Amino acid sequence: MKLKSFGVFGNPIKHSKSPLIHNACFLTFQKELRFLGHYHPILLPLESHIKSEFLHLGLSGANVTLPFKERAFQVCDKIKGIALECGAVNTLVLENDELVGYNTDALGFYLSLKNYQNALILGAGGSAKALACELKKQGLQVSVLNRSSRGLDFFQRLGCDCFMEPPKSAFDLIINATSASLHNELPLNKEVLKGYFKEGKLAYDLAYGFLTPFLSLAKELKTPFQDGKDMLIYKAALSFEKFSASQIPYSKAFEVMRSVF
Repeated sequence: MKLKSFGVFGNPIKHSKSPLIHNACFLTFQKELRFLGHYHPILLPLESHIKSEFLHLGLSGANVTLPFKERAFQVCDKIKGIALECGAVNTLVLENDELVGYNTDALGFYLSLKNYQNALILGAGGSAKALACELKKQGLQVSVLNRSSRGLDFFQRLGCDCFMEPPKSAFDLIINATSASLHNELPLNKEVLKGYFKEGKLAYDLAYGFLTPFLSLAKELKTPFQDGKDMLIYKAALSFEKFSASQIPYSKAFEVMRSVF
């Protein structure tokens, strides 16, 4: 088996459980792949350029996590798949010496859902963009709460409703797509957030594997609550499908990944 190197670009990166689940998949499928992949965390300085680093490191593929998703989009040579409607890339693959961007966040989040008719997304990053693109495609009504007018343009061409002031409205899915959990705080004032949770079907946090303040409040109020661990596994599985050049379907990497984690 000839080797191929992969990684995940992140800042911070240490929390990621991607190396674990991609590597279990590389070890399991080397025989079918006919090459051994090895996967490594990469803390990337803000001032770095993703394609340079990808090229400089000689990777065959990578994941991208915060705060680099929208930037990864700008520096691919090609963009393929639903990533074209996200303005964001979480997945890179070298194909005929082009750097190719995919986005598996959208689909990963969607498969992770255990009948929601409308959605409040908090935040404006690459994750929020993919999720709004996804839940629109599926015919939920989507509102987005942001701090700024950054990335409104994009949510508006999607036909989301955009807000800086928390809307006075019930939502089935309240989604935390801000980086607030990373900093260990709520993304919204507690009372405002209490209002939504009382009237909501699900509080969902993209952060995985600890009881975030957003999740903890939901839990206190008896609102159903889910973190991102399921989304992690689906999006990784779909990422591994692409790293395998679509030889291994995502349902098979999914099985290996869920199990290990």
